[PDB]
Amino acid sequence: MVRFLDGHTPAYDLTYNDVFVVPGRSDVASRFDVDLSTVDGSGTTIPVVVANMTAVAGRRMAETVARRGGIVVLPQDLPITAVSETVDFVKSRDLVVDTPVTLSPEDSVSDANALLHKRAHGAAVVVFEGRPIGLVTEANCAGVDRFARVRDIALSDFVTAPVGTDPREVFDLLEHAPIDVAVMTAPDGTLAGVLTRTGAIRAGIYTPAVDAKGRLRIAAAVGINGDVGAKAQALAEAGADLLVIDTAHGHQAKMLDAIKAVASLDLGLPLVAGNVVSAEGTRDLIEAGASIVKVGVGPGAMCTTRMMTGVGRPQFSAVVECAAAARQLGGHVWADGGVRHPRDVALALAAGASNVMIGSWFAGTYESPGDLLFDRDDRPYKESYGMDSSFDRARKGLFEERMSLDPARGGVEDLLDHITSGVRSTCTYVGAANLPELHEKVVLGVQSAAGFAE
Amino acid sequence: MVRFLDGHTPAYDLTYNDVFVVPGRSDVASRFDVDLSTVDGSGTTIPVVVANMTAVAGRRMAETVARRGGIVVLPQDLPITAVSETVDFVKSRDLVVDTPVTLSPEDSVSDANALLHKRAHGAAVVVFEGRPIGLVTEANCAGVDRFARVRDIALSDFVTAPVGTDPREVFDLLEHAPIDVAVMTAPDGTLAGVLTRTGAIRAGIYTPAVDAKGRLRIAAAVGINGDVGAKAQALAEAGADLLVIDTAHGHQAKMLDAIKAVASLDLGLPLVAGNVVSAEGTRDLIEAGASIVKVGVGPGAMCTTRMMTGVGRPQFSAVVECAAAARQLGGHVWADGGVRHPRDVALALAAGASNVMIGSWFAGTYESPGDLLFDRDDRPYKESYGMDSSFDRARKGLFEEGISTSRMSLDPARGGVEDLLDHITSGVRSTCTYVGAANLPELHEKVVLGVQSAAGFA
Amino acid sequence: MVRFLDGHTPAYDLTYNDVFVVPGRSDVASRFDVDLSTVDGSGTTIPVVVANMTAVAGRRMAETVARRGGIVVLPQDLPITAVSETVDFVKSRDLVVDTPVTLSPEDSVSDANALLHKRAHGAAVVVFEGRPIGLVTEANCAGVDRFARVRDIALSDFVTAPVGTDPREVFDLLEHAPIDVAVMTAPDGTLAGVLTRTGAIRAGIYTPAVDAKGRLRIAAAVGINGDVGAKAQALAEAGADLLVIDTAHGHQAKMLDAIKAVASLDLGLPLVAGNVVSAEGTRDLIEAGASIVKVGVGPGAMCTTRMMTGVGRPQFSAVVECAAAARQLGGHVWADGGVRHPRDVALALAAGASNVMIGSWFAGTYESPGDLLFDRDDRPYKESYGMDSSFDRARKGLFEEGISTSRMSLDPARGGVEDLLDHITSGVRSTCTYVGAANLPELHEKVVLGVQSAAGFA
Amino acid sequence: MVRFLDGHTPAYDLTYNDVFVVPGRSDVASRFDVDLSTVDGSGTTIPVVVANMTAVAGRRMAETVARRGGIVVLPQDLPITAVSETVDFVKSRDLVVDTPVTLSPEDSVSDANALLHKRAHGAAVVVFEGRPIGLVTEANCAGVDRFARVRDIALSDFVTAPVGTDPREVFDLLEHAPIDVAVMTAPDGTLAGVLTRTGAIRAGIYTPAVDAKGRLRIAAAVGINGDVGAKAQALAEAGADLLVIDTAHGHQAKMLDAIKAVASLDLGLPLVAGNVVSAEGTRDLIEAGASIVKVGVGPGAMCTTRMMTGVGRPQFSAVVECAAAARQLGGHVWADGGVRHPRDVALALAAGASNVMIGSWFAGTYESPGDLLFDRDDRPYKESYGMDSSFDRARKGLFEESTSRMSLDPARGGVEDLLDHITSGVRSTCTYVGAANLPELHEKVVLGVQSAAGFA
Repeated sequence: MVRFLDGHTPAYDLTYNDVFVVPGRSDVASRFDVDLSTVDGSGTTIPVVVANMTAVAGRRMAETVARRGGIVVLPQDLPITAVSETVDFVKSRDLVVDTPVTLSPEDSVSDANALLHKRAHGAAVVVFEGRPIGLVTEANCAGVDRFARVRDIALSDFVTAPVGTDPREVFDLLEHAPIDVAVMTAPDGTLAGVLTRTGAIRAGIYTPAVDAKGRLRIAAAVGINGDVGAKAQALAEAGADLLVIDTAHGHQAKMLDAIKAVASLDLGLPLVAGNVVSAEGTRDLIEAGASIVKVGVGPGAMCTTRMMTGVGRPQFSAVVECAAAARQLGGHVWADGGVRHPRDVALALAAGASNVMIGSWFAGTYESPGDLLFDRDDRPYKESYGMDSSFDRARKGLFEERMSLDPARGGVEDLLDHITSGVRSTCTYVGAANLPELHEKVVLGVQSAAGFAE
Repeated sequence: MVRFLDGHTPAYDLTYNDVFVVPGRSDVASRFDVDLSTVDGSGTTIPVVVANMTAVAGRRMAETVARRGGIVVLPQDLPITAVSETVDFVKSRDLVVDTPVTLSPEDSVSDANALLHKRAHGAAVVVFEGRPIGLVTEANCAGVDRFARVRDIALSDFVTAPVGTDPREVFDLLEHAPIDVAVMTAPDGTLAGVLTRTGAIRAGIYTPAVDAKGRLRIAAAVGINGDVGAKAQALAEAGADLLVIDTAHGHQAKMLDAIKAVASLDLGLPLVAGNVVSAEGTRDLIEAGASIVKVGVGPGAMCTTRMMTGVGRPQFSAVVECAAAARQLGGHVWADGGVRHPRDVALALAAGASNVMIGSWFAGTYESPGDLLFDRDDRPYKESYGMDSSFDRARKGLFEEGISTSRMSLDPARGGVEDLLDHITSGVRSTCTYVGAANLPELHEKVVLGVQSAAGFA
Repeated sequence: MVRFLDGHTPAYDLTYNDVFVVPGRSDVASRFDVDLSTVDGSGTTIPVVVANMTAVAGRRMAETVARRGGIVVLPQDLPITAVSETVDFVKSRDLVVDTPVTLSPEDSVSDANALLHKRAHGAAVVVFEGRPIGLVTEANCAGVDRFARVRDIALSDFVTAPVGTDPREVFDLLEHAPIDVAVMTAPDGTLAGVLTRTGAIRAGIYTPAVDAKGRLRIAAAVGINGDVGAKAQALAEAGADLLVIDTAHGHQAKMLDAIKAVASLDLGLPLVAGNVVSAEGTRDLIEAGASIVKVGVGPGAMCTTRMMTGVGRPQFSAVVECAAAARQLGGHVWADGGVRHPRDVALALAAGASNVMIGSWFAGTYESPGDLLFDRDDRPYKESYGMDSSFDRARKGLFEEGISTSRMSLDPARGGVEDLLDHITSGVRSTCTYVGAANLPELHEKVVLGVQSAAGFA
Repeated sequence: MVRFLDGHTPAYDLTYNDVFVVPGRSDVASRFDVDLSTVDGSGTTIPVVVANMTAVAGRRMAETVARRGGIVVLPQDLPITAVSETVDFVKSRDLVVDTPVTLSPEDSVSDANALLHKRAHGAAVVVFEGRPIGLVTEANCAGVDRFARVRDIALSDFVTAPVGTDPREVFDLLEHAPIDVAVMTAPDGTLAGVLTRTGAIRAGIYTPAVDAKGRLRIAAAVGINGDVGAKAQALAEAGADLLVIDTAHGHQAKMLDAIKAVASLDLGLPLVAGNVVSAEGTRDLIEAGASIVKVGVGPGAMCTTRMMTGVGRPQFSAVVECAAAARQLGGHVWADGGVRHPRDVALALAAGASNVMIGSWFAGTYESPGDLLFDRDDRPYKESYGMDSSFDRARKGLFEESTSRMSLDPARGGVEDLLDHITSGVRSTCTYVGAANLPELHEKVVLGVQSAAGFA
């Protein structure tokens, strides 16, 4: 249970704006003494899960996050081929070493210039017969004509070390380097991947998320429509480390049948069920065989679900209630309320959630599926696309209803530094050495609306 | 009664911003499985009533809304002759087939271009001796001089089907057509009306609201001044399906007298009374013979009524209370608190209101009485006019707000009222699937609500 | 006592934004059936008192308001000679007939054009040997040189009737007239004053506030510094109908002594005391001999007093508590919290105040002391000026807020204070019809209130 | 305990926006009759302590505030040499007479024009071999070339009176003077300092804060990192009148050890401890040997600490709780929530705090360490700078959040002007509750709670 200050007993449900964490006595020295590992069987070393939105979760996303301890859920109704290709792709990559943008000398500049923003490295590797011949920057593509081959503008001067080199060392070697990128080579000199000054420090801090075999973890999603038993079967055998059943209203007959369908197959994987804000719904979903319940519906007062239907629940209260009902049944809770700030993640955890799912916040990064554009003011933003009877399509569609990028820190690895830094500080304030202790030792209070006045 | 979460028991009354609906267990598959019919004796198949405001309710409003299942109340103190003409007109139209704008070749272009925005069809039908000779678009009237006859610019190429044709086919016939309008023809080849691709699907979903004789329903309103019995008599005998007695302050002797006056005549029509926010006022009006009580007074905290007198009530609590009082007396409540969002409609129904009266929200549509203008930014808006004894009027006008006529912005993408009704009914339908209700009574029985603070709006 | 809805019992004090009035059953036909008269011994026929601020209360203010039923308090520490001149000026004017701006033909245009906006009539009367020779409008001062004599531009065509003429006829005679002013003539043909079409209806509605002799009422203020008893005596013998002892903090030893000082003289006048928000202060002030207690301190959350000291009380709760303490001791309460809306006056009366003091709101009118200027956008505004050892003067000025004189915006449509009074009494009149009261005592007795949350303001 | 109106018992904790002070019966004539002295052993005659921020607290600051009765805490990890030089500098100055900007005839104009805004006097004193030869105004630096010697533009016409002259007289002499500055001369004619028309009135009002030796008081801060005993000893021996141990999270093991370390040395100075919002934390710090407890954490709802971690407490409710625990143990509480308004100081005192620490509010003043710049609109603002292991700088800095600037009020730009604004309000608060002093303010105060609707 979560403690509230004596006397604080609202006649209303609480949002993240309604509450505050009171610091207690703390024996925790520094943030680095905090274990952010999750016990929910997701195998994540940080309480961060990326949403099954098409705009957020691509190949590059799943890779980058898992390396740093998180996990990414792949969108439902995605072609099974594309899925299996992505799983094998990610599960095959290096734990400490990233995957740079590769360029053949035959490619154009417009290809080179557009591919540079697809990773946070700030440089592209030109590859010949599987060996690095040099690097490409935005500075190099500046004045060059769009259709010129990249062989002309390539800068062949860069730093190199063998794969498996001690990261502490790799940072010192990159110190005076004009480019922040270090190209990592296999024993035979072929390209392993790259590493940066900060990207090196990450390995020292973030523990990667791996499966039984030591491959980076990844997850995928499925709707309640069509054959649920079939899709879950296909997705599981494609190497998925976790499954997610997702729908708008998670407490409904079709969902309960769907969980039963997947539970019967006994795939031996953690199973996550759709969205509910109530304890009743949390029990009904776990009883149908879900291991983990994801919670949010209409969490914001002015959000589109709420303004349309009047339906929803304040997120703090919703997570607090559902997480408690889950612990009784020996299960866990995911917070699916949209999170734009680190305190959203910290509070979600303090309320008893084991993990927090992050949405379109992450669409504003290099690693998201969309292409990077620029507005009239030349500010960066990423843009993507959300794409059987002709008459029915119009009939169903009758009732049926980009994000800015931070120029300073544009990589998702930076957003995670921001998130984990805050959550680590939260733990030091309450005196917890980890997420289970956070839920135990946390003390909260209620504040009024008056504090938000100006 | 409506349930609230355990422990939520506020020291204040609640507005629509204070509450939220909590999803329960639901066996309802999709929105299409929900029955939006109302039991209050209004006969609407969707919980929407259009207000008796002069700006919103016209012939074109009454026709269009009733076809999709709502109903429109005509303004009070409207000329009795003018009423009957509107009544006979609406009752005479087609259930599945709309009414396009008609044009004789003798008419000017400036007339045709001003008539085009009076309906959502995007096309006008040119009629000769009661037969279609072609269509007119805004594209045709673009460069032609204002005073040219429309015979010159007419495009005689269009789509046609006999009246009574199965709508599913009609959608297919319009599939690749450059114009979204299909002209429907009578047995003798005369013009029945039109249908559009989207307009076809509506008939598939929305059930029209009809009377005993199978004619579209329409309603009218009456003031408490003068002879209420006579006005009510006349309107009733003019073909009105429902009556509305309307005044600012619904709880007062003159209103109770007005209702009895209408009730004694026993016109056998549903009777609705003026406006009240309390259980006492709701009982008093039903005892006077009102069938249905309309509720809102000064609903908004910053609205003109509240800022003027300090008087009003938060609408959710008002609806809850008044609706519970009506059920005991075996009667119903219409929510007249202004609705700008679907969730306003959803919550009113969840609070126990049988039907929801929709206000100036519908003034921003093609089908409303006003002419469509354009501002300095070339954004569309509709504008109408709110137009007495011997200079005594000046004495009375001194305390009167003296508010001149106003205009409302129009949504360019979806500018027809039928689009707004898609928006409204969609949300209400999702509300029901969220609570697990298959219909409006079930929404009221099974709904669970909770209270949130103001901090969530920060 | 004030009734609240069952269950509304907040853990906090209330502002006017916290509450709403619930309409009850009402037998009151129209607004005109409401008696706005006050029982506190002020003698006002409307619940409005104009503040003793230098920007607001001048000769023209005192005249215009008293005519329409209010009373104006003259600033404290005003020279006693100047006071007596103003009192005699006001008590000497006509009850039904206003006082026009007067012009001698010798006067310049710059004087004439600047004098025109000092009254709401929109025209000035040109006087020769005490007889009207014509009128001057703003249209007349347009092209004429600033220094030309006004004899050149005068329009000698206007409407005239004898003083004492029935107002109803005067409106009919002015019906088609190009100028809204009718010149009233004495028996000897000399100028008595003027009247307008609207100014005529006011007399039909507003009951003037008069003393025993039938003279318009007026009041004055006095500070707590120096000799209080002496200052009060002077003011009383100068013809002041009411006295006001005024200070920032009304609850302190020095304020109690001042009241004892004025009460001991037994001048037989209603006595008003400075400002407190508490029951305790309201007793102490009445016990010290105050007839009426004025209440507000730091009403606004963000106002300068609140932001400087952290001190104050939410006005609704302050008036309710203080009015309760006043009644028990057989006295009345003035609401001194700043009012920008009709509802502020209404909610104040409902809370139990006998009269409501209106502040700088009225400074934005023609009839206020300031000169009328215009900004870069040519929008009208009024501006006024707030004008012992220098070492101590510098010493006292050190902690002083040191706020220079301020100006207020003017509503172009209705700019005369009489128009603000129409706005206010209209709202207060409607509040009464909603609650079912025929008058202010009944308002306080029969009113029902409720509490609302902050969420409604989102 | 503090009284709240009957019926006010919120289900939530309160910020300053939540509460109001109710006026009681008052025997207090005028504001001047109110005694703002503090009993906490700080030795301040006004309840104002300047925060230990690098942007706020300089030499000039420590001097100006102590003279008017407050005290300034010097930043931690400041070089011990610089500290003693600053301490010896401040403790050496004059009680009634300020320290003007001094100029040698050899200094350039670009130096003089930049040196003029470092003090609020509006004039610089040109000094020759320790004697005044004249003054420099902004009007003098207008047309002169930046590199021309200042000997050329000097105005030798000014007002002079002996040091020790009665301030009222000094005010009259300055009455018709074109310059508001009066140069005060020592017995030998050398420059003692200056005094202005308003600065004179201040001496009549504000009582200076001094130590046993009659020297202006000053304080310093220390972190919990490294050797705490060592730093504290040196700072004490450097002439520091009061010590403050400061950290983000005040309730933790490392802090308790740090306080015990400084308490064991028995330096006989008032001791202040880092930041906590709870009664438990207030006791644990006092029990560890802290004399005074500083309280605030994440006081604002939208402030970075709260938006980052979700941690904090509404300040009013926090101070009330902590001060209650401190009074029981015979100790005191400082209000460390950042204050932008006089009402913040008054209410903090109403809550039982003996002193109120003022933050970056005072960085926007002439006397703060930064240089005074001007923006595109030519509006004044002050700007300063917040400047071991090579691998750790990258590792530790990963989780770490640059120097900031504050706008300056053109009307009132000196901190003494801010002190007039602040003490004016706090004084009225006391006259409103009827208290003649801060102990009486806490005793006699009545409060109430308001809703958010009032801010609409």
